[PDB]
Amino acid sequence: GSSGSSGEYGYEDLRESSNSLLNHQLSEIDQARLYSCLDHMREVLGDAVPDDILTEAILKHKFDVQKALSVVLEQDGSGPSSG
Repeated sequence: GSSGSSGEYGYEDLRESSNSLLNHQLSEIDQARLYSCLDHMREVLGDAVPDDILTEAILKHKFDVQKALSVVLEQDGSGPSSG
């Protein structure tokens, strides 16, 4: 957390995501949130929609189902319009 990776230069050195797996694993905290969120949006879109889609949406608003949904909804609703 504290004193880790910051600044432009730093990133450069790092060169691409140092570790993917780790990142993926995500911090237990976030994870609990992601899952606690995904699950939700899951029972909604998850029905047919996969996880990634939802997962992204979440990361699309740094964990914000309320938004991820409002967006995940307008995303599909976009198709059917006008008449």
